[PDB]
Amino acid sequence: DTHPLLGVGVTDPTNGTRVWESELDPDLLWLADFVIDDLVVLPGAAYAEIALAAATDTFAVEQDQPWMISELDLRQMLHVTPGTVLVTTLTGDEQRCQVEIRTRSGSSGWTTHATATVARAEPLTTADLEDQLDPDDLYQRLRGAGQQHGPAFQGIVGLAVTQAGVARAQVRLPASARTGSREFMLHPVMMDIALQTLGATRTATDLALVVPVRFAGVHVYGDITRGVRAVGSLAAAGDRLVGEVVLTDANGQPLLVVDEVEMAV
Amino acid sequence: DTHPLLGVGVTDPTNGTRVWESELDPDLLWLADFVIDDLVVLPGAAYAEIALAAATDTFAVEQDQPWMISELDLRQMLHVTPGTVLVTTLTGDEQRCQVEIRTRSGSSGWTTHATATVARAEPLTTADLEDQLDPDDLYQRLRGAGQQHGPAFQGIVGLAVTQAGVARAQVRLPASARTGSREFMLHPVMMDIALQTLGATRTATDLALVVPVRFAGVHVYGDITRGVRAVGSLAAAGDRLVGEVVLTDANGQPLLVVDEVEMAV
Ligand SMILES: C/C=C\C(=O)SCCNC(=O)CCNC(=O)[C@@H](O)C(C)(C)COP(=O)(O)OP(=O)(O)OC[C@H]1O[C@@H](n2cnc3c(N)ncnc32)[C@H](O)[C@@H]1OP(=O)(O)O
Ligand SMILES: C/C=C\C(=O)SCCNC(=O)CCNC(=O)[C@@H](O)C(C)(C)COP(=O)(O)OP(=O)(O)OC[C@H]1O[C@@H](n2cnc3c(N)ncnc32)[C@H](O)[C@@H]1OP(=O)(O)O
Repeated sequence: DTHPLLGVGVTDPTNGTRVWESELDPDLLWLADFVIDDLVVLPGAAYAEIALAAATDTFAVEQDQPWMISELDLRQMLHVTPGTVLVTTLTGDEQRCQVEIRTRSGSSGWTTHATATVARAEPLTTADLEDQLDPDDLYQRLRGAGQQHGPAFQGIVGLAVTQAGVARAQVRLPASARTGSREFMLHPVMMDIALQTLGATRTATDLALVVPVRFAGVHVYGDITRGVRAVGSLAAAGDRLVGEVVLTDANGQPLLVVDEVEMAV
Repeated sequence: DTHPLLGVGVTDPTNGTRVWESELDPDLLWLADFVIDDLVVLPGAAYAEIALAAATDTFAVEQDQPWMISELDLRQMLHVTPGTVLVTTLTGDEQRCQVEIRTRSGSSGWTTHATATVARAEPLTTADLEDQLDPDDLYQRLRGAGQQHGPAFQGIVGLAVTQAGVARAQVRLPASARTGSREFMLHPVMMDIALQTLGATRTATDLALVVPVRFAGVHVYGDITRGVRAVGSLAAAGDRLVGEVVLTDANGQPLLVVDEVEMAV
């Protein structure tokens, strides 16, 4: 009945802050599947998940998706070592607040990995010739570079890129990531699975590893597990690879809208 | 392995504070035995206990009694209602800090009951004719006024007052309060049991209910369960009934030193 990533938390009466602590491990669920150069890093998507549940455990809301993510900076990666404790802090109001996700050293030393801003949620054909692409080349490309994705993250079963740069991918939630997923507000693997569609976009498909540093405008409208198609596009600005993905269900309705996915090497 | 009164706690990284939360109940151990006018109030002694364990769970010390209590204000009593949550906050350093003990309303409203100051611990015959007194008159007196003590708090098995005002009492730890006592740093019933020796002092024994508001200089040197004698004395200053008790073991060595026990109606 407890969120395996946020952990239980209490409120600090001296100020207005609220803290959360959670035990992390490479054995926790699908964490082992994300790997950057043989290390169990934490996927960027996860932070967004934790940032939302914090506002949910703090405020009373009678909606299935009352929160949207405004800004999401990611300062340093998190090596998931055994016995790692994850510390989260919330501060603000129900219209808008702030969330910091840090890692604890001993008991009085911490290292922040992601600062966030959360607010209330908002309301909901010419020459794009697709060249059918093999996913096991991307995965291989991605893995080759140094991003050995795990089975639970191999959700792209089919994908192609248009003659303009936009990438279209048929995604699904593999069963290994389906274990213990009702506790989430926004699955962290899907959101990554939606993000890795940027590996097929034109600007990406000529650099022969890219990591997402900052997000902006992450909108959730429905349970994102019911998603089968993601449309990925990105541009560049020197070192500013800005992106934009959208995850939609069978009937074309939107589920996940990510306005800006600024990336870097 | 967890303190039943302090509860588990986590550290707030936004500031330097550390919070603790604990479930309280009238069914918890000997809590039901303390009663003020048919209500399960929390005994003053308990706060001192919680204030010490907070500094112990916060700082590394290789001593059996490294902390002493400097000041202990008690603002409002705590009606122990079922499902009551107790909130404790620590702030300061290992040489000297501050502790607040409050009660939580819902999740974001609190009421402080006792502020405290804690610091490092310090190093360790003429006309006093005693008139042997019956404890079951004091208890009756005390109960009569409106302080129906419980069995676990009936530790005074023999007491007398000298021809000057000082009260001497042979105290013991009843078995009903002996259940689950290794978890404490300073038993809260004993300290009360040492305090109720002030009910035999001269200034007290002519008012025919007194409550302790503020303490000062509470020194602990040993496990206070091994105590068999308490020497109680107090004076008055209008509404300022200042006291002083000391709990000693069999071989006369001191165990509990309370410099000031300012009381009021
Ligand atoms: C996908 C793989 C893993 C994941 O899923 S996690 C995804 C997100 N998390 C990450 O792994 C990225 C974490 N960090 C990085 O990789 C990124 O840092 C990075 C390693 C790229 C880039 O290194 P920097 O630390 O320099 O980048 P910053 O995050 O500090 O911000 C960019 C820029 O702004 C400046 N900046 C930003 N914030 C601050 C502050 N606070 N103070 C001073 N200066 C600042 C800083 O000088 C930086 O200079 P350059 O990056 O060299 O251009
Ligand atoms: C033994 C029975 C139960 C126990 O074991 S618990 C033992 C300790 N706990 C208690 O039950 C006592 C709790 N409270 C009381 O009983 C005590 O209040 C009391 C009910 C007596 C006395 O009432 P007060 O609230 O007035 O007393 P204070 O604690 O506020 O302090 C004394 C005095 O200083 C002033 N004061 C002190 N702190 C403040 C602040 N912060 N702001 C403004 N003014 C303040 C205040 O005006 C007070 O005026 P009087 O008491 O009327 O003389």
